[PDB]
Amino acid sequence: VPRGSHMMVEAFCATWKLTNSQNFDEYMKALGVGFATRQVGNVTKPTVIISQEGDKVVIRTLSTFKNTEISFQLGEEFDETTADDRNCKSVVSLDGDKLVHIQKWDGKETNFVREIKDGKMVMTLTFGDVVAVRHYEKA
Ligand SMILES: CCCCCCCCCCCCCCCC(=O)O
Repeated sequence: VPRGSHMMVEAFCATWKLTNSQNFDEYMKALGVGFATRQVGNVTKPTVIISQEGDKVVIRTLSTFKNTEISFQLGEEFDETTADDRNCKSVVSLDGDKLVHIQKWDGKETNFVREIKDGKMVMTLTFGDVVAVRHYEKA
């Protein structure tokens, strides 16, 4: 909403390759992801391209499994079909220097907080009391 926001989004705008993942299996289980999708998801190393296109922010994920693309305005709810095939109502906002993505579906909620730390993009994924953390490096 406030000014400076697209300047802060620009810090995330790059091509990001997964370089580490911690507790993603447990997060997927808590989320309700099916066994086959967990088997693939625990091994695949996605590339995430974040860009600005107009006043739209775009997050494109490429992998050897699922490719996804979402396009949104900060703070504006949108429909999202996730890589694990959930049909959600989502909102992406800024919280200071953090890009926060909240997904709502079936009376449930999960969120992904992205931040730049030591030049890497670090994603914290939370569902209830279960948290996973994924690191990405610029390509
Ligand atoms: C893109 C392939 C991953 C498939 C795993 C599906 C499990 C869904 C859990 C939420 C997805 C968000 C993070 C996974 C992709 C990423 O590294 O950005």
